[PDB]
Amino acid sequence: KNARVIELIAAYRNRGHLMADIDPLRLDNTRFRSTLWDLDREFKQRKKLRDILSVLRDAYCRHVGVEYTHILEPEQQRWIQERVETKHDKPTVAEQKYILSKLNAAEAFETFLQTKYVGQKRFSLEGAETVIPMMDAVIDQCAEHGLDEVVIAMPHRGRLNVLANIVGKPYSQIFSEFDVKYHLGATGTYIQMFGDNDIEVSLTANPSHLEAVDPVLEGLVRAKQDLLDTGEEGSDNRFSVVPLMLHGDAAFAGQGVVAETLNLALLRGYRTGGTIHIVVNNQIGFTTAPTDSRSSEYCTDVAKMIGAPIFHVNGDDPEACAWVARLAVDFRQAFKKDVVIDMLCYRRRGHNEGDDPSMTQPYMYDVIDTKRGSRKAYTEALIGRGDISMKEAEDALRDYQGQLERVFNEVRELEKHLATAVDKAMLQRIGDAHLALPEGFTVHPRVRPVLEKRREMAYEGRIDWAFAELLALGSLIAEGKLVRLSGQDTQRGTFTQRHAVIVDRKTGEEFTPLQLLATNPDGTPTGGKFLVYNSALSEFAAVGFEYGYSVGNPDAMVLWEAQFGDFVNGAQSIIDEFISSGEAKWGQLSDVVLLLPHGHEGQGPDHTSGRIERFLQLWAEGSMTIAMPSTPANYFHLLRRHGKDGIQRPLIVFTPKSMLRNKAAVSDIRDFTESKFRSVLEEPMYTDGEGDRNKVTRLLLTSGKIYYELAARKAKENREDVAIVRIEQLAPLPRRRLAETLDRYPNVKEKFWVQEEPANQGAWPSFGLTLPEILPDHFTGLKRISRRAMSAPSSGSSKVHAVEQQEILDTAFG
Amino acid sequence: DKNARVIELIAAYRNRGHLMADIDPLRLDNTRFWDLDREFKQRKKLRDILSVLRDAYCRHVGVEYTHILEPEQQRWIQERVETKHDKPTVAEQKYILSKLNAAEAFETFLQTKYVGQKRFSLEGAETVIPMMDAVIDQCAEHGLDEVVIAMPHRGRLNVLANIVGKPYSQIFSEFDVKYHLGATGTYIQMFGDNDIEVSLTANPSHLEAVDPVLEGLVRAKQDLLDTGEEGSDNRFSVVPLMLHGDAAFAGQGVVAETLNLALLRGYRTGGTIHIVVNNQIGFTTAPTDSRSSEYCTDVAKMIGAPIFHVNGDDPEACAWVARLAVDFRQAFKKDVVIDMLCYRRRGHNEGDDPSMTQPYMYDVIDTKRGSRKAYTEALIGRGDISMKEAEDALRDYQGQLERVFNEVRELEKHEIEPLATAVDKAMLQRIGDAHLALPEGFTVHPRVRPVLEKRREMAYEGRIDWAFAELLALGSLIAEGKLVRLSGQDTQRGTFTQRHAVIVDRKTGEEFTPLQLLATNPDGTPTGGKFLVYNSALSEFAAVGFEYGYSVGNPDAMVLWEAQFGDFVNGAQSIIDEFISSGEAKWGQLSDVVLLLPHGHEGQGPDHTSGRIERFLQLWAEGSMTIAMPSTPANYFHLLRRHGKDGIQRPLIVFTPKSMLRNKAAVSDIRDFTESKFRSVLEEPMYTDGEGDRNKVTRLLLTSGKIYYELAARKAKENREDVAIVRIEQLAPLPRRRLAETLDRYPNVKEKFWVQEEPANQGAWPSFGLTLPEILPDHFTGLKRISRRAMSAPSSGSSKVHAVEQQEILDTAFG
Ligand SMILES: Cc1ncc(C[n+]2csc(CCOP(=O)(O)OP(=O)(O)O)c2C)c(N)n1
Ligand SMILES: Cc1ncc(C[n+]2csc(CCOP(=O)(O)OP(=O)(O)O)c2C)c(N)n1
Ligand SMILES: CCOP(=O)(O)C(=O)CCC(=O)O
Ligand SMILES: CCOP(=O)(O)C(=O)CCC(=O)O
Ligand SMILES: [Ca+2]
Ligand SMILES: [Ca+2]
Ligand SMILES: [Mg+2]
Ligand SMILES: [Mg+2]
Repeated sequence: KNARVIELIAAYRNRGHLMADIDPLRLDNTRFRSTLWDLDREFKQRKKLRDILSVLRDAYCRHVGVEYTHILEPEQQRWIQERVETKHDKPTVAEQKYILSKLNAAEAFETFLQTKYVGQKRFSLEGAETVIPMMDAVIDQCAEHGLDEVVIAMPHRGRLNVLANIVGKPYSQIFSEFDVKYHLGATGTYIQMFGDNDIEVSLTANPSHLEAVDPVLEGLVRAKQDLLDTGEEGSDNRFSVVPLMLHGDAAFAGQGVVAETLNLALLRGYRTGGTIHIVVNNQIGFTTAPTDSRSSEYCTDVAKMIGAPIFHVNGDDPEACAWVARLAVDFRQAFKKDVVIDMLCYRRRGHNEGDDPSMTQPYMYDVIDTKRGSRKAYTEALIGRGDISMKEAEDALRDYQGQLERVFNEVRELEKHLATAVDKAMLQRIGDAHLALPEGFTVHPRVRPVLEKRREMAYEGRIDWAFAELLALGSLIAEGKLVRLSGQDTQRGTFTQRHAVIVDRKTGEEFTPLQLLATNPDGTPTGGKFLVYNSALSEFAAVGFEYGYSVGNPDAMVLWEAQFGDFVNGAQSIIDEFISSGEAKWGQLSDVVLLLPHGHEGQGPDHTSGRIERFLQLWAEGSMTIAMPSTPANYFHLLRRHGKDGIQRPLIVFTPKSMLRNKAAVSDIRDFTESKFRSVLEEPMYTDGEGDRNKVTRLLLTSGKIYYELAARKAKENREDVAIVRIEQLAPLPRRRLAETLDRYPNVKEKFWVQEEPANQGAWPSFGLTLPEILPDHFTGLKRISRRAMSAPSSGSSKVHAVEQQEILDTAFG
Repeated sequence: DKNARVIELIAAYRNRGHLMADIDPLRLDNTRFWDLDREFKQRKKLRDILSVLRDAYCRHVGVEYTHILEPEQQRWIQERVETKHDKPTVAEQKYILSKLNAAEAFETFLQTKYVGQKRFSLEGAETVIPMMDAVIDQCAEHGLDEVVIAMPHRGRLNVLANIVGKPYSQIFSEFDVKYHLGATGTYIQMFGDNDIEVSLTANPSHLEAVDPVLEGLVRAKQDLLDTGEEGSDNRFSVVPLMLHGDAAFAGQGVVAETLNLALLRGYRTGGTIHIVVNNQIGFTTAPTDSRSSEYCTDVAKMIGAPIFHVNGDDPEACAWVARLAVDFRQAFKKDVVIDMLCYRRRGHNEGDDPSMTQPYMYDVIDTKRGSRKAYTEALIGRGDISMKEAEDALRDYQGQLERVFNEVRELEKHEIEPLATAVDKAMLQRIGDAHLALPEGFTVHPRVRPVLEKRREMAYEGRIDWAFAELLALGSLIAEGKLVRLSGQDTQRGTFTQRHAVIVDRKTGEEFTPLQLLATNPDGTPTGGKFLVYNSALSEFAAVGFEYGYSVGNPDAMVLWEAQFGDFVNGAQSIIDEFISSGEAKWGQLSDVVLLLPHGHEGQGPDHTSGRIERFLQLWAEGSMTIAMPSTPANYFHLLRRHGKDGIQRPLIVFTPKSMLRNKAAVSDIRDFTESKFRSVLEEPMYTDGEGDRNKVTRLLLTSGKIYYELAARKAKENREDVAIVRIEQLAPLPRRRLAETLDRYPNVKEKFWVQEEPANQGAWPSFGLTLPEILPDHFTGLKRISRRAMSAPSSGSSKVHAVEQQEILDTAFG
């Protein structure tokens, strides 16, 4: 008998959520449909079976379905158990009237939006208004914990309602010259109704691509947390900036970026101390039923991936919705982990203007047609329970009518009316930092020569690409800049070239040489910091996060590195929807850097190209900077210009692979100490040597590592009749610098654009069309030397690659 | 009190026993790890109850199943794991050893013979070979038809040799491309009398991107064998066997998207067997930087799949778990995940000393001896084999090592390498009548009834709109015996409420598919055709991957995927770049998949305007894809029929309309379907059928899409006989000959303009502006552009700015 009780308690805790009254439509009729003497007997604390069962039914089988026994941490399971398995105190009349007022403001907003304007049906929150008192309870509970800010990400459903009743934006600002408003960012201040605290509330900008903003929100919050010295990279572990992420039920289950973003939740380089997720689960996705949208019982089942607690709540019970919201914030504060709230509701109207939803879902919409909304239901529930009188119920209808009148009246009144060069001592300091090892630290025998070579390069020259990058980042940290660098195996570097973090051979303790530059020689801090991480095996969420991080902190130097540029197409939605276009669409600025290893080396179509042609196609004046530097010093100056120009614009860099170790691809100390970024580069024989520009009859225009191969052939045959000019900055085209350079070669009879990439790829599709237009006196008659047009970035054979590479060089000097 | 503690102890082992199981062959985490003779209620002693629990849940197998919501599935697993298992026979143990011998010999050979083969090494993970063998042998025991494998490149040539059964002469012929190619073979049971087909699908370097492609390929083969969801039997006799790495399984979103398809009526394959080669590393990255969960397989809890964590140094437990996984898949038609914990013996690649970034792990790996030597030693200790049998096993390894060196040596010396689309009027009338041939007692929605009546009207009288022309093309192909699979977001009804391929009973919710009536001939016999139309999940990457895979699985099928708006297809960029546009040239893998991308400047913003024509034209190379933007319903009909009947496997990219679906000028006559063909270049009807004079034309406007109707309306309003509008219907391959012949009919043309709605850096202009003056210098030298200004987004966010820009384009064209 005692064993049956223990099995019954476990059954309610594990599967009680399957029997809970969570659906306000009660569509599934089989949900509930599919000894007595022992009830008065006491069982081991000592309690009667009737009391054990009543607590279990109220906690797990009422309007809240709790999923938590999947959580591997026993202390988290106990925390939930203790707060859910108790006789809860009824809310005060003032708290109930406050919830009803939020519902009044929410429904008053929806009734206005549909009546006043045309084409607003797709943004309707009708049937889901209970999300407003729920979000209000989340933010109020965050203010109760004394937190600094709540940052919201959401799709467009009920967005202007969120702006008005959550962010607190006035109607004059919302409906000012009223489309793009459903995708813009916003900021406001939330003031507690019954408390004495206030909290900042912001909304991030987003495209129509559902869930794509999810990792952008995480990076944005993480950037704000690092600035406030809270969380993982802060003195306190309060994570005082809270991500509040809203979702639709079909999008939460079908979009892969959801799983990728959940996967970042506890990572040292990406954690935000837990996200509060709210799914507006209207049990439909346009015309699609949940059975065609997901292969699981709940739309939130993906969140079990990180052992997050899940709360399924009845959208027609705003008291349960507000209580679950406050419990979610308390769980997040206690364990610094994600909490998911599944709000079961409905979509009152069609998906859009041309939709009669009974065409595709007749059963659901015959049931929806009998529904009266949460505001009217909750008013009737408070009357029946005896919580409010008829006068209080009438004053609530008067509150609703007044909120409806105020928005119509306020909208009516609105309708009536810099050097990048550093000193030699700076290079030497960064060099010395690589040998300034902590006491008792054991360097790996293969890492030690890299550290010694860096000190050698800093004092004697012949600086390679990898060190030049760290010289740029190190000098920025010394000047007080925050530098965040991440990507797949980025601490060591894919080509074993970076060693930004070195690992103790005996203890595994990490040492970051560039972090020593965050302290001045006098011992005071510079204000700078180096945050370098190995990313998860993700492109979409990682690129999204880094973009979001640069929005959250515009003063930060943010760099994301692809393993190979070929894998950045996994993040195409972030590149297309945020990086390349965010400024023009929403006035949202980003200084994010994308490092894309690129080059034809015979390693196949997925280890050759970062697709230069695609980034050049996306580019428009002032949207991005696109570069492919050929020297370590020019890359150093490119990174320093980017971090110090005071302009928030993304930078796309096509970085080297074998050229990292090319002995000809090295720079002198003077290139770092007495120079600047050069958008156009000439051969050193004309600028520093004894070369004669007047002997040149053939001009080769190129970019990247193929320069060294072209220069080697020129030197081998003593070809004084041929000159090689490098275009370092691909976008914006350096028109003036290119014109001035070409004017120094007056006897040129033919010009050729030389590239490794196929004819339909690289810089030729854009340069071949733009150069004869922007500079007709210089590029009329410009011809192409490249690989043949291909459906892939390269051949799969290293043998075919070698033949094609030699064919390019022979054509250029033929 | 004592009896209650036993019940709580049983639950604890079932729920959390996997956290205490000896699953790591490296044992890196050191913190991981009188009532006995008393009988408890069947009646058994506590020592016997605890021994069953420890052996089942805390030995070399970690079982996760109490998260499964189905009680019958929890019960099935419980009953098979909580029993005194019969020890395998000496012959079965020897067979597992022979597979370890063959796998290890292969790996020693690859690293001694060739250069640059370190990154593909299966050393420390060789137990995946007897595990995969057990999966396929168990599938053959169930009398199944085929196992289709998808995997990354680690151990791929080893899989080809010891799983697929390819010979060394075929594997090492002209020996990196082989690490991505597809393969086919036959598996013959060692102890059984059954055989089963085994295939390997082609894939790019993009980890996990092949996952929905495999599901698609399997589903197409299942449909062909009349097995599964669209079959007569519930066997789902084609089994997907999907291999993964631990870092990629946790980090790539396409994994969750593909798991989300597992039980969907349009996408289910009756369960996938997943094998994660969990070497507890991702290049230089430790699992703590790769995932926010206890296990790399925790994403699979999303669909309530059972998960088995198994010690890679115990090949008996690995083989047993593999067979149990196949039995679970056969019983419940749902995914099973096997997490094989192992290690990576060598560096990730040639330039890696793995002790630089993971010194603790590789000091422990340096003391490891491999699963082959370990299992041989384990069989001696247990007394299962003798020293003579152990020496015979070592001789078997040597024999296998010699054979691969000899066969490749023998190879090196021998080898020297180091149609009309028009239908009859009766076909049109039949498709029209099918829309009104409703089942008995069916109640049509009052707003759907006029659409069905209008389709019968169009079929007999003409003025056929875009939406009906599409169904006329698909319907006629089904009548000719072709399988037609159409899917995408809200594709049954259509995003713009225009398709109604499936209609729903107003009173019962019963679905009716009018085009399915064309799968039966007028005499009552089947045509061999079928219409498979589905609403997809809210995915682009997995759904596009699936449809590409489906066309590979069945080359005779007509496969169409429809984007809600073309603007969202960039969510599937990896599939477009790595499979659709390039699969043929890279691997010789052909696909006839169709992508339908709603496109057009209508003032609905930058995410409801463009399918990015410029990106598809940039990806295109001769013979890779067909790219079209039809302007008329009849030309779209002929485009789809040419595509399905040309006998060529090549992807088709179609930029489809939105408001042009209801443009009353964008309709076609019956004769356009019955006495015509696809026209890559279209002239104005006034010159081909009317009284228009081509000799009066001095200005030629070249265009594509719906803007034609706006240009034609302005020409008619101002009676501009001096201006002609020529449409390029087929954007790629450029119809050079038809374009040249068309332009030659206008001898008094002094200026030519390419007119487009898209910004200057978008649409067809970036490629056409560079290609047309090169391929046709006598016709397009001096060709000028009329378009929107170059933009960082596909359009402005304002419908007001859109309207001003649209009018500006028309005024420039006639200015
Ligand atoms: C990535 C992406 N694919 C497709 C669309 C088109 N789309 C807009 S609304 C919708 C359905 C959304 O369903 P759900 O997530 O349940 O949200 P609801 O509209 O029901 O609030 C779709 C597919 C989109 N905006 N983003
Ligand atoms: C989508 C993608 N991003 C990046 C890479 C580069 N890459 C190749 S191997 C590797 C690590 C794979 O780790 P895991 O999944 O554990 O497999 P393992 O190599 O350990 O077998 C990475 C990131 C890739 N091939 N695909
Ligand atoms: C018609 C189906 O798509 P829509 O609802 O337009 C859609 O993409 C909603 C999301 C948005 O536009 O912000
Ligand atoms: C250096 C890390 O990347 P690689 O291992 O080259 C890689 O992409 C492995 C997957 C493949 O190439 O098939
Ligand atoms: Ca900048
Ligand atoms: Ca074809
Ligand atoms: Mg929904
Ligand atoms: Mg691995």
